Amino acid sequence: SGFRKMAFPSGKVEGCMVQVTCGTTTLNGLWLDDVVYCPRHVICTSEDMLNPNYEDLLIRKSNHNFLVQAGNVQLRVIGHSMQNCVLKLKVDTANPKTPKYKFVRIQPGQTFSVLACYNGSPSGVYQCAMRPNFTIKGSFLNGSCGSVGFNIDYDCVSFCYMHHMELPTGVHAGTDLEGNFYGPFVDRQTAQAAGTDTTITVNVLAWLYAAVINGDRWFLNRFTTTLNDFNLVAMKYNYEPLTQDHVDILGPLSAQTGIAVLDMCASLKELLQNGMNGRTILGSALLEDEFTPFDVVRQCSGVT
Amino acid sequence: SGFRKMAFPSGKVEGCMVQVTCGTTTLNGLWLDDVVYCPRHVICTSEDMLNPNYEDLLIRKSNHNFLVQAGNVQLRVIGHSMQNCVLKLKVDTANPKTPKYKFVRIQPGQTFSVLACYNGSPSGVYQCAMRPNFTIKGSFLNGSCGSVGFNIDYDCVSFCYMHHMELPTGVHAGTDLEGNFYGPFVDRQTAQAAGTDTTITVNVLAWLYAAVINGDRWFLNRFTTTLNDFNLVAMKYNYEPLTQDHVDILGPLSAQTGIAVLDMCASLKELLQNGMNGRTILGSALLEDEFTPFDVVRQCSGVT
Ligand SMILES: O=C(Cc1cccc(Cl)c1)Nn1nnc2ccccc21
Ligand SMILES: O=C(Cc1cccc(Cl)c1)Nn1nnc2ccccc21
Repeated sequence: SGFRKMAFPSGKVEGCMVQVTCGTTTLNGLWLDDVVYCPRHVICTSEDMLNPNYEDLLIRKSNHNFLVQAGNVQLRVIGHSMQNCVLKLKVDTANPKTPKYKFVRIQPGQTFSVLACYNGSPSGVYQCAMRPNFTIKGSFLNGSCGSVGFNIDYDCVSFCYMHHMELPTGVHAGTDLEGNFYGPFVDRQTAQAAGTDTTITVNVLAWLYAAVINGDRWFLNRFTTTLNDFNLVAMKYNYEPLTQDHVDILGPLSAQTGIAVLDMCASLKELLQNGMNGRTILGSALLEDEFTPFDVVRQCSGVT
Repeated sequence: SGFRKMAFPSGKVEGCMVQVTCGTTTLNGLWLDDVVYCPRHVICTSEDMLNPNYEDLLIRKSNHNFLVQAGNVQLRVIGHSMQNCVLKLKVDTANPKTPKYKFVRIQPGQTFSVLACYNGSPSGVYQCAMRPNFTIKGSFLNGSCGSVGFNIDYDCVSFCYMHHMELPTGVHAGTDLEGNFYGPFVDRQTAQAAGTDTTITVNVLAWLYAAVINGDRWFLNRFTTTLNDFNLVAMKYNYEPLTQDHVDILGPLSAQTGIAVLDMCASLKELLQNGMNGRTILGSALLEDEFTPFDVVRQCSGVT
């Protein structure tokens, strides 16, 4: 028993972290096979960041301007290209520590581990969710750009995020590994609106199921509800509408606890309308939404 | 900016995890140099667990009964000994992935990362604290015994915990790497009292400093207090007494924020006496105590 914000073991990803430098700028890169991936803003100076023409800036750069260092070894850059907001630096040596990997564009509401890095060196690992408004609430300092988010399935690392920027609002934004930003963000120093975020309803239900599995059952009531009645409450409290697809994803948790999804919804409705009354659920005094139903099943079944 | 429960990069420890089997029982072991460390209850059957005489049970076991497997390779056991509550299995092969390491007995209130494992395979990593009552609030399932807790300093892994058991109360208990239990716990299937836990005051103050560094300042008031007046409030709310040593450990955070420690205490006193009024601090609706002042400095400075 017990329920924590658990991240994936980071070893497979730590062996991929490199340092990329272009002139004055130093950030993290991801070395997979003979390609080093990093945010394209590595080629900018602070003056360029206000409104960069990346095609023009990249043209004034040659292979020898990109310093790629893997620990102590300097990698030789034999090619460079821009794919959307990432730079792809072809190097002459394949990473001997390249694990089985995939590049995936995660859906909003899904979770992933972040390996925060500085100067190509890992500092820490934490679990977070892609918010419905395509931002992430991570922990990043200057130098962290190029740190990646990933999931692990058996021995396959699915890279899903690369960190690009922190907006003046404190939100964190970045791209998939093909350089496409999640959300409406652009890699330029301009004020950017993130847009209204919502609570991931299916994730809060999954966490309520984790609470039931872990002995916290105070919030369980003698009531039930319908999807339409529940969604009226969800709309009022800026929660995502619960669909039959979400009910189906919750199936394993419903089967494990013997508590119908709509009965769990009724508990959530009373929790939204009355609050927690100063009580806690899994050590928290607020409804947690950064655990997917898969995260709960994995944590409560022991998937290695 | 941003503040998360960050764990250490786990790679160095993942390369040490092995599977130890003795008859029916399979748990995790830690392979460092030519020694595999694991909980001694690996030699027990369910009947033995009620009241085991470990010396007697270990006598009916020979080197060939301990099956140590590192991934796919079977390790050859050339020696066995019991050191307190751990079994030390001498093997004929030194772990080629042994990092620079130390065995340390952590103090209550300190934090460490846990790499949860099943069958010698890592599943996840999370940060937790050694509670003042020497229990940990982790996330463990059956098979997790032998999973370790550690801290990393530059390239040196300081192993501080090995998981042994979950008590009927849901608490998690274990030993340092010399087999000495943290707390009053014994490795036998008997009901055991954990004893009253307290909130780690110096950790809550460190987290209040993290909140100030990260823009959450609503809780800052026009008041100050003394150590004696604050400790009267701490005693009432089952908080550890704050000492001048704790004030000194908070020095870097006081210098970084320009907020005197006793001024931060006054905010904490009003927070304890009035609650949060439904508001949040760093995404939490309760006072967090599982971040040390060192954790805050590290997370807010980028120590890799
Ligand atoms: O924000 C930037 C640089 C930047 C500026 C303007 C546009 C772009 Cl694409 C990138 N770096 N980052 N990323 N996370 C950070 C956390 C703290 C301090 C700096 C941080
Ligand atoms: O508690 C035991 C076995 C045991 C029983 C009696 C005494 C001793 Cl020393 C050890 N294993 N563990 N450890 N964490 C667990 C979480 C869930 C299920 C089982 C778990």
